[PDB]
Amino acid sequence: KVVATDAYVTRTNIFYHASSSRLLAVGHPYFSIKRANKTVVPKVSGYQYRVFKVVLPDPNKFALPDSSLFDPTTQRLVWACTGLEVGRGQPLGVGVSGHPFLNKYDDVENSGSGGNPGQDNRVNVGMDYKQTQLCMVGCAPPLGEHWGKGKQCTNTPVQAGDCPPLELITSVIQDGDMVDTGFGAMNFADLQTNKSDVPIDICGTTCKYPDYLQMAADPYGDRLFFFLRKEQMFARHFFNRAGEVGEPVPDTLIIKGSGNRTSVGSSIYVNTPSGSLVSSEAQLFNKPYWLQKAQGHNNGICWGNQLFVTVVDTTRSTNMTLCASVTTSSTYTNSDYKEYMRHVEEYDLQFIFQLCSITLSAEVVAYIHTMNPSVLEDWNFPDPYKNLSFWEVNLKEKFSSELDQYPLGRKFLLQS
Amino acid sequence: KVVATDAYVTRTNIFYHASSSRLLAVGHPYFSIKRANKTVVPKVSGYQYRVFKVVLPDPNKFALPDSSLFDPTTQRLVWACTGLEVGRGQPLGVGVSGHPFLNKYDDVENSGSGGNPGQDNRVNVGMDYKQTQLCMVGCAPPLGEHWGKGKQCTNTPVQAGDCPPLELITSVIQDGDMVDTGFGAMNFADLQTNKSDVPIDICGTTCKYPDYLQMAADPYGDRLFFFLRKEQMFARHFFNRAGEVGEPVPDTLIIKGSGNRTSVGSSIYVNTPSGSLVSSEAQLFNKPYWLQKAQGHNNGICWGNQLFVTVVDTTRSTNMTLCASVTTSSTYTNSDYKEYMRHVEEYDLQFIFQLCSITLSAEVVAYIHTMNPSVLEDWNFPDPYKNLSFWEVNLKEKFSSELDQYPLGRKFLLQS
Amino acid sequence: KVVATDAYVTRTNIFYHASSSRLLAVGHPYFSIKRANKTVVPKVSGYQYRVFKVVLPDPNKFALPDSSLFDPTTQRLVWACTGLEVGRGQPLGVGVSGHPFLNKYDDVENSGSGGNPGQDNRVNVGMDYKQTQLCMVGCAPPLGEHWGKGKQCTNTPVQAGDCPPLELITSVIQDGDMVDTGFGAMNFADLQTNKSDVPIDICGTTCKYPDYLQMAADPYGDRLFFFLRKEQMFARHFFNRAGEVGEPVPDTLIIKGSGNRTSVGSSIYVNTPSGSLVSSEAQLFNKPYWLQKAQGHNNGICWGNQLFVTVVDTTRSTNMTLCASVTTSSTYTNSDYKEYMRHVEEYDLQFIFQLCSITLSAEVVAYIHTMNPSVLEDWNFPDPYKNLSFWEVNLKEKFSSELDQYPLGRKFLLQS
Amino acid sequence: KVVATDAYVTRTNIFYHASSSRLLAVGHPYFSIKRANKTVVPKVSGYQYRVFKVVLPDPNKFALPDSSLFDPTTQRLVWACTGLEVGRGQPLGVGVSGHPFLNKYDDVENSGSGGNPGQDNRVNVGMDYKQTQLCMVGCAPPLGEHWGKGKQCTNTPVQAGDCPPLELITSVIQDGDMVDTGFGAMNFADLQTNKSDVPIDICGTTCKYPDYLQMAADPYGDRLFFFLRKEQMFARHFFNRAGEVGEPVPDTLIIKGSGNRTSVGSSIYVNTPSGSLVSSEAQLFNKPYWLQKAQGHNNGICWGNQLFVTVVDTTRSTNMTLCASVTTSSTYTNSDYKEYMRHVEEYDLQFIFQLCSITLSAEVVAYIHTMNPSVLEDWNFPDPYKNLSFWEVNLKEKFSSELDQYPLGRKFLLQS
Repeated sequence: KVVATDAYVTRTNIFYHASSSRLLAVGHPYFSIKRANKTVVPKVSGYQYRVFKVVLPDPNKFALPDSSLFDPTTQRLVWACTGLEVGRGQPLGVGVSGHPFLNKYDDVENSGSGGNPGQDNRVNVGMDYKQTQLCMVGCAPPLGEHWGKGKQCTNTPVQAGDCPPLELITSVIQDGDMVDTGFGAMNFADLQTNKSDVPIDICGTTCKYPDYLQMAADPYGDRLFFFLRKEQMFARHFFNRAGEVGEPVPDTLIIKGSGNRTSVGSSIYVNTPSGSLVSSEAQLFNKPYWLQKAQGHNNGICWGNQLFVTVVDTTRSTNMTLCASVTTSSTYTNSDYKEYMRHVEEYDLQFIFQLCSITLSAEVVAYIHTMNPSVLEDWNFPDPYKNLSFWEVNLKEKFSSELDQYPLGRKFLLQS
Repeated sequence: KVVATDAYVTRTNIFYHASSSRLLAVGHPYFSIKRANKTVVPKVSGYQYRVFKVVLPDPNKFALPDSSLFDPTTQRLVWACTGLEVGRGQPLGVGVSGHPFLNKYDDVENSGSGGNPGQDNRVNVGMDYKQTQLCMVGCAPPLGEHWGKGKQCTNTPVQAGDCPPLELITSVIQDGDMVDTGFGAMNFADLQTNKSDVPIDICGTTCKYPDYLQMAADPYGDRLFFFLRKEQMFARHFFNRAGEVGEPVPDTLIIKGSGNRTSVGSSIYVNTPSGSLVSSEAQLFNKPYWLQKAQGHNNGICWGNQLFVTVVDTTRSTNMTLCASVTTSSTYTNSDYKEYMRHVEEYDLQFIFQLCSITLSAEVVAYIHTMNPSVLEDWNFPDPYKNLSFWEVNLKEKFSSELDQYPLGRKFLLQS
Repeated sequence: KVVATDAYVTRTNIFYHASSSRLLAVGHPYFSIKRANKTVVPKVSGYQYRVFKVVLPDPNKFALPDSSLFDPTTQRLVWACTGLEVGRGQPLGVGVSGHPFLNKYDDVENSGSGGNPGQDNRVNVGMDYKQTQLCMVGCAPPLGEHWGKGKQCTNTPVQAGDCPPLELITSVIQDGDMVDTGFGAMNFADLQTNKSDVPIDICGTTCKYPDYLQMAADPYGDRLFFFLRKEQMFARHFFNRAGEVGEPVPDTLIIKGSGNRTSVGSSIYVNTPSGSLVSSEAQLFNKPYWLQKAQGHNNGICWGNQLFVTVVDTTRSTNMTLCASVTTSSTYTNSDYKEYMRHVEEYDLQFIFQLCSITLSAEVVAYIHTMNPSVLEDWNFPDPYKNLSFWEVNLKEKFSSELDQYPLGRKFLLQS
Repeated sequence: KVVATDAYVTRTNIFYHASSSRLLAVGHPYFSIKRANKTVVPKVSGYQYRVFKVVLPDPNKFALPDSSLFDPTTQRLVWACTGLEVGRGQPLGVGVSGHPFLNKYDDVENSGSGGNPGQDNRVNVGMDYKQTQLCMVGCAPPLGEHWGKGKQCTNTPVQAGDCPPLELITSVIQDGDMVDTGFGAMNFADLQTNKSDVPIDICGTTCKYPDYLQMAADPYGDRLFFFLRKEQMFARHFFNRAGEVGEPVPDTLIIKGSGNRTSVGSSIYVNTPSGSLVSSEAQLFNKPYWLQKAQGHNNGICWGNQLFVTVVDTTRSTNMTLCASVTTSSTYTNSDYKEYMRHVEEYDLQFIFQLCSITLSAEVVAYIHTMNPSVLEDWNFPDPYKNLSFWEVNLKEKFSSELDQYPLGRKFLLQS
């Protein structure tokens, strides 16, 4: 019932290059800065999803060299993505996140400690996150999965303070969403009510992980033209949580003691992640990718003259430390200086598209009415994505037919 | 509009070898030594850019074997780089930098510590930097990028002690500039006013990172004939900064405590880098590289009879410790000895050039008037780089036509 | 002017095998043991150069099967090295060196420490060195480079206790010389007068590193038939030196404090090395090497009927601990036992040579008078190396024409 | 003089499969358990040599399908090994050894410690050994080398407590002998008289390392049909020995201090080994090996109808902990439980042999009289190995001609 685009989308020899030029994002790696109402400094972190909404010029209204390529009736034009290079322009490095009141009790990796459960045992702890690189391309935004406070309730009926029901929520990955760290893809705002179990840059948001299985199993495959990924982490340190154990260890699994002791220690264990080594050999970016064959049926056809490119790059997450002097005392005094956190991201999106025509027979128009019907409406033969948030990359007025005048174009001529 | 050099630069069969012989740089790995006015011992560190300005003899005035190769009118000569080997002659190793008053408060990697914010909490801390290898070649100096105190100001209007505006500054990489370490490419002299947030060898200078995106996107491509790079690092330790937090954690993200505590700990986290293992298998140097095809349109043509070779090598950054005796007491007394820091760099630049002629038609002269016009002025058909500082490598009177008498020449005959 | 040996040295079909049998070196890994005048136990350490002087029988005086191969007049014979296998016969492992009075002040990697500068702050510290594997072959001994107290002086004129002038000294690598460790290639006896900055096994000697650049740039190339190398290390720990800072941190680089503090901490940082993992996959030895093509012009011709084979192997540096009982008290008492340090090295040098003849014309005799003139004098057509120290390997009376009777010979028949 | 078996041993087309089935060894990883006279629980450790003496049925008395293959006179039969797979059937893991009274004084890796030399400074310390995998095959038992108390004496003449003379002892590796661990191949029972310098599982025995050089240099090569090996380790921790320094540091190498200090610290350094990561990709076993070509002259001929298979596998050295309850008090009391150490090893030896005949001419009988003469005596044309200890693997009555009924046989049909 669902057929590949190669059956009804004819390819041409017309290729175009389009570069987004340098794209810079400068902000705070932990939280947005609002004074007094709206944001003044945005939240820019290396562990954020960069979902670029690349807008392409309509080929049916494009200033083509000759209009004899197609007939205005029965035929329509659409762009097809054949080349891509996501350039990164920052030094490799690892950034750290932390929490001045992290719910850490005792370092459980080695031993300790006797009995000091009290009012507040939160400690100021910092850490580095898991290393994650990924990039996807499609004509529809990607799908992410995360565990959130589920609809109440499986079984019945009573509160309170009990464990919340878990539900795997599939959603659209927006630009600015947090990637997984070292604690899973979950909604920490709802599942961790103490605002102190994970570092401050994720304790009030949600970590989303790409739903590769769902996006690959969809019929048309408009969300995954291709994808590349590299995740790596190891267990840095171990510790236990402070507070009451909601579900204690059964009696059969622990022989109670002990004169002293007698109180079962906190058995809620969590480990800090670590991204380990970052290297140039492990880089996914700064090198071109040619969409020879797509995994889905959509073989790189940018329906609606748009292209969604998702990028996650934690290998350039270095957080710069700024220090401004309020005064200069005769001696060194900490009260004279203010410390600031700043992070930067540099991108250069380069694309190479192939012009394609579609002969609209009665069967083709029927097949295109199903699937996305707006494809026919925009062809003359409201956008539901205005509620989401993407990094708009306007590539209209950026298309060029002189391929050899650009780096990606030169690489295209000498390859494929 | 921009065409490759292969269209208007004809190749010959005449090849020449030129070696810089042994080049030695001995100095202090942390700072220059000035007594009393000018420097007596230079600052020589493995984490510095080595930008060699190789001066080539003018082939139009060269004592060629036969002048019948070209006509003095309508034709001019120019050198083309075809072979290169950057030889390093020191043992592999890692050097350390430090600061006797580094702005480190508490080791935040594990836990701690209660409440000791005071006048001066700076500690004597040392560390090793991120491992970075790179080498570039072009007929124009390379471009580096770094973050500096930006032009004031985006938004308005008031001081003081606030976070300084950030601006991505692209500049020319001079010989002696610092490569990125584990804290980004920034101007620490302006962005960190306490002179104590990073080790002493970078706290008063600027770390520059190559702007690969801009140099690759340049029309003529005079700055990137080719490049090789290898960067790697991991997070060694974590800590927080002392002093006032310029931007506090939002009220929404932390549940305030605590009887005691009540003061939110320092939430300015930065991690020390570490270059990890250095090995012979990871070396980029001591092996020849042949410029088969250039990424830009300039296919290795050394316009102006000069060649800029940039080199970064942190794999031989070992800092030697010297100890001189002032006296020899009966027992061992530290007051009898002076300790010194010394670092050395050994280079051997080997090149192999190809002679080329250019038929100067009306179109060729026109195309060469645009781009660099001095190419025509020097051909008889002020230097803006005298304000910068490069390692001058005079290869005039060093060209030889006997290729088999040199190592790189021997490798050239049996290869390519 | 300099031509390869392939032009004037004709090859034959006569091949010979020669094995040094088992070579054992047993001694002390730190220092030689002299009682009361001369050494009783030699210094045998895995970080020493093993420079074997292999003496070959004169082919002009050899009992060849038939003398009709060459004419006694106008022609002479010489051996050419075509096969080599350096067999190591000890378990892989890492040995440690140390110093009971090492000039280590504070562990500067993490933090600390306040203010304890005093008479003697030396600590008993041990460490493992950088892993280094290398092997070379030539008809002349190899050249090593190291930094020593240079000739005084560049600039003028006064003492005392100042930093000594540094000079890169090239010398001949003798059997027993120390390889670089983690503190560089320098003459610790002259540049470090306190006898306490590096462990005891290098603090009174000199660490030499091979000058690959000079030996490769040699015209005839008699010192490098070939070479193989593998170096690796990382930064284990960081610390600073005790004693007065000979070159203080410049004022412009530190903001003076602090009520307390006020005294700038020791800013002379040096890091302990570590050879990391040793594995069988990283071994260079126990496998044959065939000299197919030489980098220099000397294509494996053993002039003077001798061959210098240099070997460095730190992957078998395990130091055995011996414990001898002086008495046996009723209980355990440390005074009853003496602990000793012992290190061993097992080698098996295997060679396969090819007989070659040289037709001595007037031009050939002239070319051989220049270069090494003793080649003609010994042919009948004082040794300057008796002042140096090499491991004499007499392979006369060890040549055999039955190749299949030996391991390297069997590997030779089935290969090359 | 020595010729390969291919010259006088004719091959046939008859192949047989033989499997040892599952072989299990369960015991104590540290020491044998003797109550009261003889052993009740054997010493089973992952760091032991597994030397299997595989006994083959006599082909001259074997029930072959047809006796027309050979003539009973002038011809004899012998088995030849062509396929082998040593299957391991335990989970991968690392086991630890230790000593409740290990001769460890101060942790010398970092710093410390002042002055606490006393009666007994032994500490309870545990560690993991170096990872070692190896397997060998031959018709004669393998040769191991180790350093032992040498014959007295080189030079003369006196005791006591002095360093014992070292001698490289070559011996036969028996089943149960200890492999090298991290402290070399030596006889700890004789060279370390305090019974406290190494963990308990090697402090009273001898660690043997294979003498690859000698076994490869044997004329006939009956001991090394082939071998495979993988060794890896790194330096975990550093420390010094307690007790008297038998050979002190010379005065010339240390500047004596210091008011305090004055006593030179213990300069006998030794490092704990560590096998690092064990992985499935590094496994040598559970995969077949086909003896295509032998390194020696013996091309897999099992003289005497026997086959020696040596195996070392430390990747499955996990030591299981057993806990038996003597009583069950109301609370938890350590006096109620006994802790035990247990280690297991699972093997499955699979072989595939090729039947071979030998034409006994006058020269063949002479050549076989030399070498092993018992080969002719057993052919009718006491065992010196009964004093040693091997794992007897009786493969008589286990030969099968149906190759496809077994895993190794199936792999043989589809390979070689």
